[PDB]
Amino acid sequence: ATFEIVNRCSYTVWAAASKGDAALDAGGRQLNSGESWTINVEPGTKGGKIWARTDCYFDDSGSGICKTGDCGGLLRCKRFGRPPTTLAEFSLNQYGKDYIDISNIKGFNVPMDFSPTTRGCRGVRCAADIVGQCPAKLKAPGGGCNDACTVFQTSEYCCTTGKCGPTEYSRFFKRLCPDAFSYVLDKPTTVTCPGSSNYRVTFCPTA
Repeated sequence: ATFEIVNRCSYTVWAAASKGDAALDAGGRQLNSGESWTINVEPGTKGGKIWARTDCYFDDSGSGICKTGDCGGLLRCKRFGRPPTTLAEFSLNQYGKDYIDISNIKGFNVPMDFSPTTRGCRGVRCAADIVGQCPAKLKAPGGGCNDACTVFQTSEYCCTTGKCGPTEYSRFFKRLCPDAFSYVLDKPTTVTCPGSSNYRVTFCPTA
């Protein structure tokens, strides 16, 4: 499957692509404003994620740090990123279909559109100014808007035993972005696409 990762933000981002225990394609790359990065994701990939990382510094060896979404100090992510990270999530060729969603369960750093580039389904978007509207207790000093699980580490926000409901914090993400997961047991906003579709993840789709 091909994914084009496009940075429409006015600021540089460091895109990342991982399935948690491995990089997807090269795993990460600097994307200046306007740049596009084309990756290949193996069919049948379950639990893949693409995200942006902000305000990074990497040396010639690909070692460094990001203010948001850092993946163990590496340019080329093998693991998932540190919240806050708006997430484009996907599981491909699952019983003949692809499943895509955007999630705020690990917080929000950059607005995103995640859409198919082939036919048969629709895209999803979370492009509201969540960082500007972020509740004071969730604001991440390094930048972005943390989710409540990251901040408070409670069973209610983290949804531990799969025993939770919506919260004042999850409702904030849901009000600003109804089409993105706001907590673990949120009514799914997953889109079912034809198996083996191609997609585009656009950071800052509205500017």
